[PDB]
Amino acid sequence: SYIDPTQLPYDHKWEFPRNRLSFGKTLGAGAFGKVVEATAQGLIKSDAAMTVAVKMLKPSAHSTEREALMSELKVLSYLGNHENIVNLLGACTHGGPTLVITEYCCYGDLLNFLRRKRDEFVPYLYKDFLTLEHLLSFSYQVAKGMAFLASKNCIHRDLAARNILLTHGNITKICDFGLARDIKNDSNYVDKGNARLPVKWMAPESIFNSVYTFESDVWSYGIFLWELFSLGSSPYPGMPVDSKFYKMIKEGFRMSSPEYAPAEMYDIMKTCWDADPDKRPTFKQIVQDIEKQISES
Ligand SMILES: *C(C)CC1=Nc2ccc(NC(=O)Cc3ncc(Oc4ccnc5cc(OC)ccc45)cc3OC)cc2C(C)(C)O1
Repeated sequence: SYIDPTQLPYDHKWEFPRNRLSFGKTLGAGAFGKVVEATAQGLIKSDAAMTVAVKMLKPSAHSTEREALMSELKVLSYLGNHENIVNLLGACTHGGPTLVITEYCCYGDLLNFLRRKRDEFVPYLYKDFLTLEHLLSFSYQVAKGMAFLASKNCIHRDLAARNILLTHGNITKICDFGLARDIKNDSNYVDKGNARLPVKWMAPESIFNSVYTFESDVWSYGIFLWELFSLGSSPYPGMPVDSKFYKMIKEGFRMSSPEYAPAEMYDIMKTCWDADPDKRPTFKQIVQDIEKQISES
């Protein structure tokens, strides 16, 4: 980590009264936390109600998870607004357990969206079919959001389609479900030491040395691109995470192109998976490379 979230300040301008929230359905839940849909009255100054997403801890949570939710709130507050990041709207740190209030993204996580849209995908009307133009736009927006996070000295550590949200106008927003994900029952997380980690998305230096950098997030972005252009398929299909998997990645085995990736997008993935972190493109370089591909299209 480059930044210390605990030394980050918390602006009380974010403070929102919890009695002005009406909780609805659970959007996501893990062992210690959950994301819940809510209606916030008096969030908009004109007295119009609005839908928000609220992250909070369950009574099952410990001191570690309580500190983690406060650190998460300081980090979100520090970042500020960006179009490709889930935006903080408010919080409640007084009169009860910590509540983190963000904007609500109506289409939910990108992975589930892609899987639902898989069968009606068109490479090139009212029906709202998913096209190659959308996948290229999602690639671009995620690289833009990640370029912004890197400029703010943020290392995500869990960049994957499951941590990307989709909202109005095909706008993608990077988020981090964290504790509001059931990692114990998610097959995308594997037991590694006394941790349950997303190994198929992790750079070799993160797997073998527990090192997380700007460059290890680029590797995960390469994996994200593979999920995107395979329309939500799990990476390294038919390959379980075992000693052979670790050996193969260390030796240079890399996934072949997903079925719908343009050759120029597969070229980005190959560079994101370079064994040498210094040879990987930066998110800024990726943004410029995709912008160019979008124009030429
Ligand atoms: C720098 C260290 C990088 C960094 N860190 C970081 C940490 C923590 C977060 N938190 C969240 O994103 C919190 C959060 N995540 C997801 C979420 O779920 C939502 C939100 C909106 N709409 C949703 C709609 C759904 O279905 C319709 C389902 C879930 C939804 C909510 C939420 O907080 C309420 C983020 C970061 C980032 C990535 C900024 O960077």
